[PDB]
Amino acid sequence: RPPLRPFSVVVASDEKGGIGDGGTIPWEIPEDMQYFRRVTTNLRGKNVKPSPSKRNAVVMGRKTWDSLPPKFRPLSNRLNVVLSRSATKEQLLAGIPDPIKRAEAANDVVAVNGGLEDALRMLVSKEHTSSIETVFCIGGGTIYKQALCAPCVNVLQAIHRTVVRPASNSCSVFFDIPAAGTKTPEGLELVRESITDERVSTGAGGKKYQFEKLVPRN
Ligand SMILES: NC(=O)C1=CN([C@@H]2O[C@H](COP(=O)(O)OP(=O)(O)OC[C@H]3O[C@@H](n4cnc5c(N)ncnc54)[C@H](OP(=O)(O)O)[C@@H]3O)[C@@H](O)[C@H]2O)C=CC1
Ligand SMILES: CC1(C)N=C(N)N=C(N)N1OCCCOc1cc(Cl)c(Cl)cc1Cl
Repeated sequence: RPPLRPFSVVVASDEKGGIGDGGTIPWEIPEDMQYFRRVTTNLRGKNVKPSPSKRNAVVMGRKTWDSLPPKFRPLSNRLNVVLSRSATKEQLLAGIPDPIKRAEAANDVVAVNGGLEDALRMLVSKEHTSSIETVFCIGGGTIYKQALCAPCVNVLQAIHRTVVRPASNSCSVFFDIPAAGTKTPEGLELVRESITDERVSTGAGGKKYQFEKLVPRN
């Protein structure tokens, strides 16, 4: 069976696993926004600037793409891989209000009529193996779930999770991660590799957050 491209998950969720209200993210944590940008944009080695020749790819569901404000659509300096059963590349670009930016964005957007697995099969192509350094799954609910299920979970390299507290009173969409010291029936157990001390966001509500990195146990 054609092998799947390895990948990492980047997500922000509260203790109840909440990640959103169905349409957007309920909290304002600029520190996470900035960290997310750096983590998904940065290329390894010294002074390697992202370009179509080599850059990371961010895989997201169509609803997550729609959730991106104009200033973040597409996510610059990264290949935007959008999963949709109906929306084509042109249709995804059609929603970008600035016509010149929309023209410039054509080079950074690819539509996949399939789920995460389909995206990973595609990112394994010799073209992408060279031009795409790291693949980051960035949501939302439907995509995160596929990430922790076979066969995708078998090539999951790490989870960069921003833990948010206190729990949101607006979350209806979740990301179910197995608790520490627990192994899912499917066979996945995560181990903390690192975690920052809790900090208070300068954002509205002053949410308390931590940047945690988890990896599958082997
Ligand atoms: N806290 C966090 O870190 C993050 C939170 N979010 C939030 O989560 C919510 C969105 O999550 P969610 O509702 O799950 O939507 P998703 O972002 O997961 O997108 C789901 C959509 O993607 C496409 N899709 C999913 N699986 C397949 C498949 N197998 N084949 C083809 N297309 C597929 C389909 O779009 P189509 O309808 O076009 O067919 C589907 O409706 C929002 O509240 C958002 O703000 C999003 C990212 C990160
Ligand atoms: C949650 C966020 C950023 N943080 C971490 N750690 N991990 C993620 N996967 N993230 O979401 C990526 C896709 C949605 O991005 C946005 C959504 C909104 Cl609503 C706005 Cl205003 C700006 C951006 Cl870039």
